[PDB]
Amino acid sequence: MNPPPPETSNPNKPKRQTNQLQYLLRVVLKTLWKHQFAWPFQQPVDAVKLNLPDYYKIIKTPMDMGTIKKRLENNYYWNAQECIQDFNTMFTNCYIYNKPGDDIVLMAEALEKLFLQKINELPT
Ligand SMILES: O=C1CCCN1Cc1cc(Cl)c2cccnc2c1O
Repeated sequence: MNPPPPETSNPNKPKRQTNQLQYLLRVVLKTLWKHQFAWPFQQPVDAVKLNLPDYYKIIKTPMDMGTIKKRLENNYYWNAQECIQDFNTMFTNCYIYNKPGDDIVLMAEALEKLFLQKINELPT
């Protein structure tokens, strides 16, 4: 089985919209989305389809840009740092499950550098 995907809404959790969260969606996520290396990260890891049956035996806090996009569109986050933490979880998961120099890791590392450049300055 794949596990249930991470939540993209939670009525118990307070919502917020900030200039910085708007920028993470309009500029950061939407630019990374178009990168040629973004496709493995645009949805939860489908362990069944991809025949990685040990993925969720290893990765206990999964995250992906499809989930982040939905969360941003939902105003699920309280602040930009919560969203940035999801991006970092997504990258770290890929480095945990895979090995240095792997093709998928080279893709994550290219996205991560672009992500870091984009968040170097956020709006006020
Ligand atoms: O780790 C991550 C980060 C986002 C996707 N993903 C899982 C994944 C997907 C694919 Cl197509 C792989 C292909 C070859 C080797 N490894 C793979 C892999 O580990």
